[PDB]
Amino acid sequence: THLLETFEMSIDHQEDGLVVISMPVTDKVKQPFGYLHGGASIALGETACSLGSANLIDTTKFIPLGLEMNANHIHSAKDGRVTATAEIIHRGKSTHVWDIKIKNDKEQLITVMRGTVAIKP
Amino acid sequence: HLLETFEMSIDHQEDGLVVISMPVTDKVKQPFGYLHGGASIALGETACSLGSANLIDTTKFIPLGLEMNANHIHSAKDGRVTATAEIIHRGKSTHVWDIKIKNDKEQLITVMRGTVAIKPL
Amino acid sequence: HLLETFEMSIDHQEDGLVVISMPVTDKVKQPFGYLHGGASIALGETACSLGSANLIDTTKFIPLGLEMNANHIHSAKDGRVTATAEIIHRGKSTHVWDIKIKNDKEQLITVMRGTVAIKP
Amino acid sequence: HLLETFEMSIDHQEDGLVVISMPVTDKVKQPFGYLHGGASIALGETACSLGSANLIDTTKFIPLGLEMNANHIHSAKDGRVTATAEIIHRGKSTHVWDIKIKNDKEQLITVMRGTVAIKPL
Ligand SMILES: CC(C)(COP(=O)(O)OP(=O)(O)OC[C@H]1O[C@@H](n2cnc3c(N)ncnc32)[C@H](O)[C@@H]1OP(=O)(O)O)[C@@H](O)C(=O)NCCC(=O)NCCS
Ligand SMILES: CC(C)(COP(=O)(O)OP(=O)(O)OC[C@H]1O[C@@H](n2cnc3c(N)ncnc32)[C@H](O)[C@@H]1OP(=O)(O)O)[C@@H](O)C(=O)NCCC(=O)NCCS
Repeated sequence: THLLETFEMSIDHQEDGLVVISMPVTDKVKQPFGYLHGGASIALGETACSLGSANLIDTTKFIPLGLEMNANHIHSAKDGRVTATAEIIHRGKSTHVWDIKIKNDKEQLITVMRGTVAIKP
Repeated sequence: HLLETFEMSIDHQEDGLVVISMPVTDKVKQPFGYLHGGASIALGETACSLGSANLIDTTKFIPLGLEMNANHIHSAKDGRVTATAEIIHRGKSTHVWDIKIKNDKEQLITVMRGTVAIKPL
Repeated sequence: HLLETFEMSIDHQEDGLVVISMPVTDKVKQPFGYLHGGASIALGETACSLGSANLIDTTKFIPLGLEMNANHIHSAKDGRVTATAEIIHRGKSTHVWDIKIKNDKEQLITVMRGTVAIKP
Repeated sequence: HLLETFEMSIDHQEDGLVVISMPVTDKVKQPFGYLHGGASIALGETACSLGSANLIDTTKFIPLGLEMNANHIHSAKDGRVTATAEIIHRGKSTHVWDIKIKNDKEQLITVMRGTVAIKPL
């Protein structure tokens, strides 16, 4: 579990094609200046869509591998919690594509992301 | 401080080139688990943020990650990963960075491009 | 001018929203040939720049595509494709746009995110 | 046929490397107008797609652009632009390509990364 544990992530909701994961903005995940590290936000996103893809496939026959991730950083986070909402865009045979939005307490967009997950035999 | 959480070590910095490594330990692994893709990307974003900070007057400007993208190529299970960030474009208001992240065996783990905004303090 | 090359038609505009279409013809196809991924991406970037123009004083500023990314989801063989660009963020120096490109059969062809720099 | 529409010329090919140029004309400009960002990207996607095609049996497989990203660095108002695609990773089911697009003055216009899926015909 341990990066999920390291960042103290909590899965707030899962259903087919939708994953919501939150985490506290603490000093251990901040940049030095310091705001929430952009990379920590991206890691939260990649966690959410990887979990979503795993939930959509037969994990005894297939494995979901993060293939491509991209992200725009929009607003900063200094404290409280941030929440990633991952919604599936495309559930293909060999790839899943996910839209992920990461917000702070004040409902501001911190990071917007798209992730492509490879579905491998 | 994420730099400290992931035990990142700056191996080399010069104008337009930053090399930062970190050990693949449980704290940065996915549950299964290999090195978490998000941790790899965070290492990358740290490297180019540091590079950009090194190119500007940090008493007047702040380097903020604007856009990040990444392809995950191979997995890392142990040893170290090393991010090498080389500047592609040093603009007035934006920097663009190429980042390659390799494991011990010189395998490409993640390749990234990062866009860093240079904003007034 | 490429707008003309691809026969783009603005179907709807309002602040922070653009809907723009184009026909899928041979001139924008791959050899095999499907709708070229690059043509779809060009429709998207067009949507972005137009949208940003509608949001700024174009007598003082110019919207320049800064970063673009895209996932190609389905192929398009014929008919028309329609890009809906909705703004995510209206900043001083950048605008971020979400773009969805669908075909006639209401299939998702391409999804994009665009970052447009606002320059003097 | 887009290649013809854009008047593209294949200047050099070898395994894992493609160079394709095209003129900067009114057919591919923005209204303002410089070279359309979409046109540059289209050139890039053409180059890596050709690169992947040159590495496979195209009577059995087809190279399909899966994910494309690009940073636009400088504008082009005239002359020719040249895209150089070098392969980063040759996997069984995906290829990842680095693409640099330059003008006559040897300036970087667009930098791109392309992920190409290899699908059975
Ligand atoms: C998405 C894609 C990359 C493959 O990944 P995938 O999602 O796991 O493959 P899937 O089988 O699940 O996707 C099915 C759809 O993708 C497309 N597709 C799948 N295999 C294809 C092939 N061998 N040839 C052409 N198109 C194909 C079809 O549009 C298909 O729609 P359908 O399900 O109604 O038949 C690829 O199929 C695709 O859509 N490419 C977009 C077109 C494009 O970029 N053209 C320019 C080439 S540079
Ligand atoms: C969006 C951004 C790239 C600049 O583009 P911009 O749209 O032209 O700038 P804007 O002022 O119009 O954007 C406003 C928001 O961006 C953020 N921002 C803008 N300038 C900033 C600065 N100098 N320092 C910190 N955050 C800033 C703020 O959250 C701001 O929110 P607000 O309007 O409610 O005050 C950048 O400001 C940003 O938000 N980066 C995200 C944080 C990040 O990546 N941190 C990790 C650094 S490696």
